[PDB]
Amino acid sequence: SGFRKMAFPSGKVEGCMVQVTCGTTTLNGLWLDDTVYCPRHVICTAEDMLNPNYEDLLIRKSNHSFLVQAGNVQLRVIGHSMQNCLLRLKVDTSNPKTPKYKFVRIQPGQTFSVLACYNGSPSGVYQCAMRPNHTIKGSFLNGSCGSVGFNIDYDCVSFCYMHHMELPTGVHAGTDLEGKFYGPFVDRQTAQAAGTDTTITLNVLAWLYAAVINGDRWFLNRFTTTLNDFNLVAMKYNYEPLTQDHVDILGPLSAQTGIAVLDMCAALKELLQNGMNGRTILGSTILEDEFTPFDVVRQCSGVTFQ
Amino acid sequence: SGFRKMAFPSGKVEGCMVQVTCGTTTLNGLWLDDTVYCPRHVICTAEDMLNPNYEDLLIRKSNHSFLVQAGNVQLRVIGHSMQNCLLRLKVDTSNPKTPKYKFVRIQPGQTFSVLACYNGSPSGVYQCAMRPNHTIKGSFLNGSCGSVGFNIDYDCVSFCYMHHMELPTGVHAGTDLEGKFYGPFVDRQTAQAAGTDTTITLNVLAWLYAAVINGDRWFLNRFTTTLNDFNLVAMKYNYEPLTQDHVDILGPLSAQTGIAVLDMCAALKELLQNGMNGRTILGSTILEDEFTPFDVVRQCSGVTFQ
Ligand SMILES: *[C@](O)(C(=O)NCc1ccccc1)[C@H](C[C@@H]1CCNC1=O)NC(=O)[C@H](CC1CC1)NC(=O)/C=C/c1ccccc1
Ligand SMILES: *[C@](O)(C(=O)NCc1ccccc1)[C@H](C[C@@H]1CCNC1=O)NC(=O)[C@H](CC1CC1)NC(=O)/C=C/c1ccccc1
Repeated sequence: SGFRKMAFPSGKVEGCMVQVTCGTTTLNGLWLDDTVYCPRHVICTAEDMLNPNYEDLLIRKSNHSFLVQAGNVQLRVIGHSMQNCLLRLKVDTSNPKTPKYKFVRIQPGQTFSVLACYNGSPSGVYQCAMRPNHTIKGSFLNGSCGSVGFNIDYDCVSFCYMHHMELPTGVHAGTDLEGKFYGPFVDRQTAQAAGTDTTITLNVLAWLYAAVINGDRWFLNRFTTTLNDFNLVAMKYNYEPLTQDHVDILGPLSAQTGIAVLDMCAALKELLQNGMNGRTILGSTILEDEFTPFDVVRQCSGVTFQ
Repeated sequence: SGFRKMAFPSGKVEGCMVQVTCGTTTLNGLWLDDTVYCPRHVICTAEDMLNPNYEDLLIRKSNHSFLVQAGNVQLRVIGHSMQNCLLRLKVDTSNPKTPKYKFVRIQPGQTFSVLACYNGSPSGVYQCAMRPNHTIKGSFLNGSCGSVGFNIDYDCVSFCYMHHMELPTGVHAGTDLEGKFYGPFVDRQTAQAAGTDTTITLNVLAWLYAAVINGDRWFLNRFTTTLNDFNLVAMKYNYEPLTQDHVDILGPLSAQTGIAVLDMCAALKELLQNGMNGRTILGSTILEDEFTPFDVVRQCSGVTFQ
């Protein structure tokens, strides 16, 4: 038993991190087969950043404008193109540690593990959720650009995030592995603000099911609710509206616990209206929204402590 | 910026996990050079566990009583001995992925990363602290025995924990890599209870320094306190007494922020006495005690957001 924000084991990703330098700018890149992926702003200098024209800035570089280092070893660049907000650098050597992989664009509310990296050297690993406002609450310092997010399913690594920027509120923004930003953000050193955020309702509910699987029932009640009545309370507490598709996703957890979804919604509504009255759930005093239903099934026992 | 419970990158440890089977019992083991380490209860059957005599149970096995699997590959055992609560199995092949390593016994209040493992296959990674009562708040299911805890410093892995049991309250207990238990616990399927726990004072203070490094000052105040006056309030809130050595450990953080330790103690005392008044610190509504001063220096910027 127990319940923790767990990340995926990071080994397969560690063996793909490199350093990419252009001029005075060093950041991290990702070496799969004979391509290295990195944020396109590696080509920029201080001056360029308020208002860069990347097409203009890039045509002025050659292959040898880029230095790629994998550990001790210099990799020779032999090709370069820009794909949305990344560069793809062709190199002379195929990464022998390339895992089986794919690139996915993850959806708001989904979770992934981040491998924080500095100078191509992995520093730490942690789990986070893509927020509804398309940011992540990471932990990232100067040098972290190019750090990747990922999920692992059955020895296949699904890359989903590359790091690019920190916003004024201290949260983080970046792209998928085709270089398309998550959210309305752009890679310029300008003023941009996160949109207003909301609590991820589906995940809160999934975590309450986890608390029940792990043997705690205190917050349950004898009521039920309709969706719609649930949703009027949700809006007032800045929770995402729940939908029938979300109700259906909770099926498996519902069956493992014998608690119908709308019954767990009445439980949630009562917690939003009355507080937790100094009690905890899975050790927390707050309602947690950074575990998906999938995260719950993966970590919790397949048998309820009834 | 940002602040997260971060674990060490897990790659070096992943390449050392194996499966160890004896009779009907399968659990995980740790393969360094030509030794495999595992919990000694792998030799036990259901029957044996209420009251095992391991010396008696072990003399009745041979080398071939043990099956070791590294991925697809069977490793041949050629030697066996018991060291406290572990077995050391000599094998015919030296692990080619053996990292640079050491074995340490960690102290109460220190932190490490756990690589949760099932059937020799790594499943997840998370950070936790050795509690003052010598337990950890892990997340561990059937099959997790043999999962290891570790720290990484400068490409050297310091193993410090191997997993053995879950207590009735849902927290976890095990040994260092010489097989000595943390705490008063024994490897028998009997009734044992965690001793009463306390909050780790030094870590709470270190995390308040992190909140200041990251630019938040709201909880500060104009007071100071003596140690002793601090400690009378500590005892009443089930906090560990603070000592002069702990005050000295906080030196570097104190200097980076310009906040004297006893001034941060007055801040803490005021938070214990008055609450947080619906406010948060580093995103939390609770006082966090699972970051050491070292964890703070490692993750936070070396320059304060003043
Ligand atoms: C990455 O570019 C990065 O790490 N680059 C390498 C590097 C940077 C600085 C010194 C040495 C090496 C930056 C990562 C940021 C920095 C702080 N934490 C992070 O996550 N990214 C940026 O600096 C980024 C570049 C922009 C093109 C996209 N800009 C910002 O993060 C801007 C922040 C900002 C601007 C204005 C007001 C408030 C915040
Ligand atoms: C490990 O032994 C383990 O994983 N073994 C492999 C295995 C076990 C069961 C099925 C299939 C494979 C156990 C890990 C525990 C199980 C639940 N979560 C864990 O952390 N450890 C034990 O079962 C352990 C063995 C004892 C010799 C030390 N016992 C306990 O954990 C006992 C718990 C208990 C007993 C009585 C009351 C309440 C709790």
